[PDB]
Amino acid sequence: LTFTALQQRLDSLMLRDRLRFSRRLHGVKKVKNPDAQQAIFQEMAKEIDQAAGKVLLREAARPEITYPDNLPVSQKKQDILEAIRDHQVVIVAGETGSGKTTQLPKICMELGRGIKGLIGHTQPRRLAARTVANRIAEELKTEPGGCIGYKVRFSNHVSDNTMVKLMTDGILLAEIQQDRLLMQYDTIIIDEAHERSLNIDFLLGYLKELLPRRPDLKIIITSATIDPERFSRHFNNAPIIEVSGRTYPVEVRYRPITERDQLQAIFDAVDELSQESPGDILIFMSGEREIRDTADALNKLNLRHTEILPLYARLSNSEQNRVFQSHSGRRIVLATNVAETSLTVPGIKYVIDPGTARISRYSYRTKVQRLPIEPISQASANQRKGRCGRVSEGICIRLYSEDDFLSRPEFTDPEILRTNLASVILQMTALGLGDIAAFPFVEAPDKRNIQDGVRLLEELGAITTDSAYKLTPLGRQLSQLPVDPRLARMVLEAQKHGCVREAMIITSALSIQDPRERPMDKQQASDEKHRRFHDKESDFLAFVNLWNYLGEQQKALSSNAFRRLCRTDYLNYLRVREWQDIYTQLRQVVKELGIPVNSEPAEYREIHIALLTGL
Amino acid sequence: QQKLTFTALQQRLDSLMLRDRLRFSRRLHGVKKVKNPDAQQAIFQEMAKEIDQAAGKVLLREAARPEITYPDNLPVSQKKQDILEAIRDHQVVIVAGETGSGKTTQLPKICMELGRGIKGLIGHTQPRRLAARTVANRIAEELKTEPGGCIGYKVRFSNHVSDNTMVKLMTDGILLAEIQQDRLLMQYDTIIIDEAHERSLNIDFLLGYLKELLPRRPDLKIIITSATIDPERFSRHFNNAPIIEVSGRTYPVEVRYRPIVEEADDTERDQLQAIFDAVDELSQESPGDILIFMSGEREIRDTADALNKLNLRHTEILPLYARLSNSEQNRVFQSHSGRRIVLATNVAETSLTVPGIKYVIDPGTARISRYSYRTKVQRLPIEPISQASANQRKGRCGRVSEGICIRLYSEDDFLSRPEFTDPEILRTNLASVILQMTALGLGDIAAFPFVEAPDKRNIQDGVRLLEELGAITTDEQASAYKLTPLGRQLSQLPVDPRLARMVLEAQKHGCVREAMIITSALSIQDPRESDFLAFVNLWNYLGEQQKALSSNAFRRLCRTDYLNYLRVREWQDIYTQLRQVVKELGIPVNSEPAEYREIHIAL
DNA sequence: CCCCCCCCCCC
DNA sequence: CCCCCCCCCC
Ligand SMILES: Nc1ncnc2c1ncn2[C@@H]1O[C@H](COP(=O)(O)OP(=O)(O)O)[C@@H](O)[C@H]1O
Ligand SMILES: Nc1ncnc2c1ncn2[C@@H]1O[C@H](COP(=O)(O)OP(=O)(O)O)[C@@H](O)[C@H]1O
Ligand SMILES: [Mg+2]
Ligand SMILES: [Mg+2]
Repeated sequence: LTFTALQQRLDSLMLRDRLRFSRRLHGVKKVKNPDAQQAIFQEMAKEIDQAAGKVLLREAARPEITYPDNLPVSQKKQDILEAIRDHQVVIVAGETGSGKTTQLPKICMELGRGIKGLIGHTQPRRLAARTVANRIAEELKTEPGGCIGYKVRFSNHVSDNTMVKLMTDGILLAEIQQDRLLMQYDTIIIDEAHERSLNIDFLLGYLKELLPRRPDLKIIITSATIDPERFSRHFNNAPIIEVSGRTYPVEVRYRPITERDQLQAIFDAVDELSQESPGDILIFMSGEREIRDTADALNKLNLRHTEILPLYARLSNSEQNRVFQSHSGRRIVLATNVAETSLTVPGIKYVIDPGTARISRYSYRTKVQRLPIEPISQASANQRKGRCGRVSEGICIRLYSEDDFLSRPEFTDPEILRTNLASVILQMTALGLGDIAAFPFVEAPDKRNIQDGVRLLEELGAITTDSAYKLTPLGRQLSQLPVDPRLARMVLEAQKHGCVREAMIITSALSIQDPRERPMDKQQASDEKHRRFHDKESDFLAFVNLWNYLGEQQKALSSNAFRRLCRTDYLNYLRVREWQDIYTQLRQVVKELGIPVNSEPAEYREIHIALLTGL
Repeated sequence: QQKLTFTALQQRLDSLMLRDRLRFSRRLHGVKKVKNPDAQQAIFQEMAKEIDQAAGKVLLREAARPEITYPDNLPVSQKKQDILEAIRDHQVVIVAGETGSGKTTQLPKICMELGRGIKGLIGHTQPRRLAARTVANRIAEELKTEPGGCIGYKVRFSNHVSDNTMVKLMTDGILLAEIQQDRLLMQYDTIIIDEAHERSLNIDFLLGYLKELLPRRPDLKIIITSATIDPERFSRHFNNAPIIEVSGRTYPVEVRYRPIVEEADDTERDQLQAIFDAVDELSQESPGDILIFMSGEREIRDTADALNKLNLRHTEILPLYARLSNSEQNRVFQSHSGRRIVLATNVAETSLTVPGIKYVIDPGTARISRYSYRTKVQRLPIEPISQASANQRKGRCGRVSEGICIRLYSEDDFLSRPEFTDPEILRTNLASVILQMTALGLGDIAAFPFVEAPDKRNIQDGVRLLEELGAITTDEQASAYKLTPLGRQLSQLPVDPRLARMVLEAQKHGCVREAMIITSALSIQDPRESDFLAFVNLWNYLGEQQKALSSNAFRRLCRTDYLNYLRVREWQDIYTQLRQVVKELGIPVNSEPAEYREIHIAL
């Protein structure tokens, strides 16, 4: 055998099984003569035979590929297939429900990819990674973990036959450290890319950097039809395949805006839509507790021939399946913005859009990364509207004016432009992504804030530069707390004083806009109402007192009597619920990390010492 | 800033986790070979900063150490100081006691109270992944902590751990898989081998490797936890390690022998009527729940169906299935008004603690893996349990006095049984054993420190079959056997090696369904290559007729035929468990029957 | 200027 | 014949 017969048979082997051999033959031409590297040429070919056997095993295990006929991606798959075949990067943009997420991996398989390497397929959320993987496996009549596997936090079903591997973008970023060239994959699908989270942008930057060193790798950026040109120019003017099928125009009804109920507008819209022809209603909510209160309210009403279905992140597998079951009458679906573009709620014809969303945004006033509930962008509101366009005569009720909509900015800020650089640097450092200033971002953060973010991380003990940024074990712990680094540092210090509960209450409060209102009209009853929670020692302790006051009285009152209590005590109902959501999410993360949380409230003595760590 | 030395830096390694201490120690050993003292100093100055960094991981873990409490009612809780002192002062301890003592849930706490679990993890093995997850959830609950925190678990497909995990529940197979990336098991300062009396290949492999390992791991402590079945064998293995017997008071159980009268003349009705007669006999006794042992889940379903047709007064029939919901999985520990009859397999013999059981009914059988020399196949027959097992089943109604275990066989039948179950190592074909050791890197089978070595006359035969199948290959000086890609795929199939090769070959041709049909039929006794087609066609016919008529009407069909419904049921049972294993390995199975003679080329 | 591998493996 | 240190690499 010659050097060419062994080099060219590697192109049949797996990607990982071609690296250890192709640059392995170069060692054979080095020790300075043959007749010992002519018998090694014969014996390393035995290993090349056994390698190609696993390729044939994977081929023998590939299922027959089928597609639902009713999906635009199914109908248009030939154009998509030729675009993927002929370009290293393709932007696939299409209306929600076109079949991008469930059919794109199949098209990659039909094209022959996924044998010599895996087709990695990222999602923003673990629930979507798992749910998508079950669905494709089922469409192909396979078991999850066979041809279609998945890898999320706490759950990893990827066998030796797996060709498509669903995962969260977070999961894919964490694998770079161990596999700098991502050699496990021949194809990578970045899905829901229009969310422009830090994770997505981290992947888009890293992949663009990686491409020159991976001529065999193919990239498919999959997203809603929202300024996809930006993805295109980033990947050196990669083609954009717009895969939207037929969509019908949607009627937009504007329903803008002392004892009026907070949810009264939603009740009105619900009753109005109930008078329309059959079709389910999708209601966009700002969070889980808002969805809970709204489901409880709508049930109290006993809407005739109407069933209420709240989409919680904590929904069991039994509940998630009822979303796609046939149902008798009219169904009202309550969801956060996950069903905006990511989820595909079936049977939807009418939408109620309060117009707000929880979004991560750094406050220069408070010096804190926060989660303001602010009006959504036009592009975001148009996605919510678009969910009615699957059929004709869809109705979208917007709980705001037309002037308001026209005024709102066109697009949503990508997370990279609304996050303090300390958080960004910490994640990059934790992921081994390199120096923030040389990273090929799609859109770069403000370079003038890099030094401030580096100093903060040092002052917090998160990194070691006294050049060569390294995480400290404390820093590794901060990077896993999804709140502002300064606030998270305080939480980590509270565990040494047995007041993590209070640290999380205070952190939660500081991560939102002040729930204590003070309108122009009264300006005195609001002040006297909130003075019931002043603490002589610190402004922060007022939040703990207000927190304990709120907890006791959601127990003494019903869900409806509570909302009256909020406007009775000049408290923002939505912000209170958000305060409760964030604390719950934070408490679950903290406890999963083994950080001790005090059961009984720790007195205001040890809370002082722990507070004086942040700044 | 100032001069550092080997002595100073080495003294700081002891503030570190054993992993870090080992690494830095070997890094310092290298610096002893550096001829340039300036270079040594520079390395020291750098290494000292990293030691400072690494020592912080210990402080974070200490900050997460939970407060330890013990249920007052448990014998292990009541003897915790004696247990704690034995663990402290010995490198290996054998903790043996009746089921329900609190060995599984309280031992990991005891190690944490000793101070272990910080510089290394307390690994805790189980034979079943469900047990590993369930125990970790339980201890975490008892400690008022979230699973994945200080108490975590790692099983196939589900890893709930964190940087602060101190106790790590896992299957013994998970621990064995970790050996080839950590030969010293430096992740752990403590390893608890639970249910050790089951004497599976996995357990014996761990006991063998642990015994080899201990001289290289003076900072490691081992706790062998088992039922009270010949624990002196474990003691002798680990150089006469002390045995701490943690049972509470012993409450003798009354044994009634009720050999099955062949009154109906039907083997399946005759057994059901024996269970009915046992249930009657027991309901004439003081209040108490009944635990009926079964050999499979198909048997549980049929027997539970039968007992319900009886219209029993104020009695609930609770079947225990492996795939039970976490809702139905909870009710077994909850209060009930009347009498409850619980049907379970031998998972309820020693591993599980079904509460409130005063009476036991024991048919005396279980599925056991045993290599048949006649057929040259590793079979999974139902066979009479050992005396040790039947006493374990009897023990499960001895929580208080006046327990009654009814044995559906005679005393002579009981005495004819062997004193102990054969350990798996002594009833498994050597080809499977050698394959499994080679996949794990456990070394030559003739030098492995087995608790009980297999008969070495079979070793060369096993190597031959594994060479013929293409699972292994010998190399440079015929000193170590090495695995091939095919053999690794064979390592993952819990069936006979020759049958396993067939399953993989069926994957090429889309007839893994048929390969499983043949495989499960060969691992049992028939209800009756051209012979294998009879297996498939019988299977297909039975499946169709099973969906055609009711469950009751289907039993009438088997008896109006030269077919035994019991063997049919065990065939379907084995197949189902086989299909579950195949699916978890990502091997595709055809839905429709493979077309004719598509299997010929696969045999 | 320290640590470890193959028949994809480590101090 | 083939690679590595922030526990990495043909
Ligand atoms: N798990 C599921 N069960 C039933 N139907 C589903 C499931 N997932 C997706 N679908 C349906 O398949 C269609 C395609 O959805 P998807 O592939 O997510 O499209 P896109 O990613 O373009 O929004 C949708 O209309 C949806 O209703
Ligand atoms: N999952 C569980 N739910 C509720 N109680 C349990 C659970 N597991 C164990 N227990 C209680 O703890 C006791 C101790 O059981 P265990 O620690 O498994 O003892 P052993 O391992 O010695 O059989 C049991 O008898 C039971 O009362
Ligand atoms: Mg999608
Ligand atoms: Mg136990």
